[PDB]
Amino acid sequence: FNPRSDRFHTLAFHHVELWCADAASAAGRFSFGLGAPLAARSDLSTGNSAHASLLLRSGSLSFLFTAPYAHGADAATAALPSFSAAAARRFAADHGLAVRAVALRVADAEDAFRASVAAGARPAFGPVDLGRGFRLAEVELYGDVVLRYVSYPDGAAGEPFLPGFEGVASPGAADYGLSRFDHIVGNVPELAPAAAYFAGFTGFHEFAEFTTGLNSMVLANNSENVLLPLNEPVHRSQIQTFLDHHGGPGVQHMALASDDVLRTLREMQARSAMGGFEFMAPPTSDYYDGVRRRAGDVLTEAQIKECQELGVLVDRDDQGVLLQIFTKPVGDRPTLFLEIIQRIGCMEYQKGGCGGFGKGNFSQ
Amino acid sequence: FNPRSDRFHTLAFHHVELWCADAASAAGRFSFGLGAPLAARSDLSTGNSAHASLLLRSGSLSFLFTAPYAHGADAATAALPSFSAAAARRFAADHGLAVRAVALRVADAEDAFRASVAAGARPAFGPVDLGRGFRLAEVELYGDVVLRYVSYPDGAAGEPFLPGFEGVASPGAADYGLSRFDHIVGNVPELAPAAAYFAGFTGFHEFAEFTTGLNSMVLANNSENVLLPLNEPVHSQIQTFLDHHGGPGVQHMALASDDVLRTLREMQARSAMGGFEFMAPPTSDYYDGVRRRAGDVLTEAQIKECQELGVLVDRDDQGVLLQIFTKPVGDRPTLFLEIIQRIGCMEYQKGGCGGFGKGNFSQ
Ligand SMILES: Cc1cccc(C)c1-n1c(=O)c2cc(C(=O)C3=C(O)CCCC3=O)ccc2n(C)c1=O
Ligand SMILES: Cc1cccc(C)c1-n1c(=O)c2cc(C(=O)C3=C(O)CCCC3=O)ccc2n(C)c1=O
Ligand SMILES: [Co+2]
Ligand SMILES: [Co+2]
Repeated sequence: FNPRSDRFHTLAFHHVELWCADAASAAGRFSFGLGAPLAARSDLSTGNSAHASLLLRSGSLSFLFTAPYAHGADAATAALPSFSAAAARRFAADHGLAVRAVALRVADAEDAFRASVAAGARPAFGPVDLGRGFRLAEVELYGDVVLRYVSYPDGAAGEPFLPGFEGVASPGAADYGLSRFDHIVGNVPELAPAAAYFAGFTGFHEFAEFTTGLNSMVLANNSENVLLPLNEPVHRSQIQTFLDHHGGPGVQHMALASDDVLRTLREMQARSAMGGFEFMAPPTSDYYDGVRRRAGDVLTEAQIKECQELGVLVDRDDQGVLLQIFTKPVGDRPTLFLEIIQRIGCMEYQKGGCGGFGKGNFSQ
Repeated sequence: FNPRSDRFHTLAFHHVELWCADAASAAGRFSFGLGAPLAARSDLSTGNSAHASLLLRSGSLSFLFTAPYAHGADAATAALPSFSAAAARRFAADHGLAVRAVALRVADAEDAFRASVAAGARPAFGPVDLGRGFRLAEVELYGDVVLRYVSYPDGAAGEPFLPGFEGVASPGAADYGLSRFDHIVGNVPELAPAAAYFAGFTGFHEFAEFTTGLNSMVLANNSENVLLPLNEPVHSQIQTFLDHHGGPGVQHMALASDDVLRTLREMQARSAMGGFEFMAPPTSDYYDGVRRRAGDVLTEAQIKECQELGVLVDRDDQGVLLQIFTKPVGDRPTLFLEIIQRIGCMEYQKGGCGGFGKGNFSQ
């Protein structure tokens, strides 16, 4: 059942912004670890004396890393009008490396902002004109994470990012096959008030529910190409550990999709030792006898063999299979981690959520 | 002239520690950018809930990256007893990614501390025993940068780093040939008072002085294997550092390799995908000058490779310096790196062989 109850036209994921201690360090390591070359910048070298922002890109995946300058800063040169230097300094201290903004492209950032706050959204940054048709607004998502709306005409899709961001070419830099954001998951202490608030102001509909040490709900836009789950603890748990160390609600993981995840993972795992991302240790060997039974009709024996070699997990639902693997936490604290995935099947384009989210795997 | 006036036995550089709000990002990028595999850690996984510390090593070169935990942090579990979460949070807000500690191995950290403050050093952390014979002490160097003394018996050497740190094996991880710290440079608004204070409490002796716009003074220990220069601006690149850093601090660290061109080939191969960028190569007429000045030391092939990589060549009395500088290593136009090789002065190699690049201010 899809009621298509979006209160505003929600087109797709646009970017994720991490407010960093040092944007050069975080973007540099993520570039190497993910195979996502630098694609745009706004900083002192482009006339922005308020914040340093670096935009990494792989396929349609856009990661924005932003840090505040401390001295000589003219707040009027910020390419992101919502930026506040003291808020970013506090944010990095409160959390370590952490997602500040989940950004969706909407038909009209002002219309989405107005509809959101009328339906209970706590305003974060009222809509502004970024220039030549670009609009931006923010509302509170959970904790100190904001849901950012950006809008611009389709004819502007050739531009690097947002006004004020200069493009950066990547001639001698190829990617590792990461193609798109699939889902972004938040942890909250109480799912029911947080889901009621968030689904309430967006009109996003329940896509999936898993109850089980967590209770989870997946919220989706009309087309279900925007997937934004929320988790709560039950009652020591993985969700509570996050909340304690993080200091509040926050983004727990971002799932990044590839059309060939085994090839992507071989490249990422070659980088782990020297400063890329380490991955969770592979399951016991009997896990993959299970994979042969549950998915041996759609995965070849060789593919399952590669899955075992690289440690990837396999789950399946009705007519779809999910390959997934998780990184260890990507900052200092046991909080944020990444999920790298491939979805197989549900070609009806591919229907969102094909293969589910890995519920079958929590018996590791 | 070397008066060998050290107030305490100063053995060698031991490590440099950067304070950060995010150690994992900085140590991650430095690891593949410089080719320094992770070699030790102290954090939640080792029983330390106060700070997360990552130790990168390449040869004798050791970089420590430390960030405070924010919630449920028990300061009493810190592996670094001088660590203070409140001071580290202030440090990151004030400076961004920046050097906090320049650490020297001394014969006895307690004696080095006592003799220093007796000679005017502003104390920063009184000497403490870390166990297994390790002692640690800190005095103020300039601004918020401390000079850290560490001492331990030579039968300890095989310990990963300091007590409380757990080794990281990094299975088949390879370095890019960086082998040791050559010198570490601080910027200050006024050279004469800063040097009077610093040379005063250490007994380090003046090794060289230069005028560019900057005035500089190199201080050295007795053996001259520890080189700690200071710059002031001329009333500028130095003032831009002070403005954006918020005060005095470490401007650059020079990292030596026994084969800098091979090292730089590996570092520059990492630039496009998140490694460090380097200052652009000088124009071809500069390298005609290198041929005139250094054709008795470098081959034509080396000079052509220097040009390809952008490395600068300078020379003093019977020594040659090969050096190249990175762009700033973080967001702010503050800290940067110098990658070098020294050629000649084999009498081991005499410290400071070939100078610091005073010639290279014309290119
Ligand atoms: C990575 C890790 C570290 C330490 C402890 C644990 C449980 C895990 N961990 C996961 O966090 C995990 C998450 C999902 C999944 O991504 C999904 C949530 O289950 C709720 C719905 C939406 C979201 O997409 C699936 C499988 C998982 N598995 C199997 C796993 O082991
Ligand atoms: C890298 C960069 C960026 C923007 C502006 C400039 C001047 C530079 N820059 C340097 O900072 C630089 C520093 C030294 C040198 O390392 C040395 C100082 O000259 C004083 C003595 C101790 C110290 O070790 C030598 C050559 C240099 N050159 C050639 C150079 O261009
Ligand atoms: Co997931
Ligand atoms: Co130098």
